Amino acid sequence: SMSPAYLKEILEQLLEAIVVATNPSGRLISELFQKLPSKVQYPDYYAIIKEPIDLKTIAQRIQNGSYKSIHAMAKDIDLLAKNAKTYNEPGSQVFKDANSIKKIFYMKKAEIEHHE
Ligand SMILES: Cc1cccc([C@@H]2NC(=O)c3c(Cl)cccc3N2)c1
Ligand SMILES: [Zn+2]
Ligand SMILES: [Zn+2]
Repeated sequence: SMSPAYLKEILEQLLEAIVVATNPSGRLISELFQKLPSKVQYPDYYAIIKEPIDLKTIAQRIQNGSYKSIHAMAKDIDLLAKNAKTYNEPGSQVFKDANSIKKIFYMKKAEIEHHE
């Protein structure tokens, strides 16, 4: 039974792993996922994506204590990737970066949860 304070530290470590991850070229794969697109300049996004989310919102939820489990933030990471893979075309760099973010999150989650 983790305390809220313990859980927060785990969630912060998971988010940290996402936001420091770089491609082989050195670019932060999280760059384009920090902030949702403008409703004014990208109105189609909000017609297509039913539950928009970004990394700033996930970070806010960590700070708010909105997540009561690692699973809950995992599901928000899944949603982040699913939205990018719905809106942006397959083979787009945003599409691949979305899968990479998921890949990094679950690898770090396993490292944390299984280390002994
Ligand atoms: C118009 C356009 C062009 C290039 C990239 C995006 C990108 N697509 C996302 O789905 C996304 C997610 Cl999930 C979270 C935060 C910002 C995002 N914008 C949007
Ligand atoms: Zn396990
Ligand atoms: Zn250990």
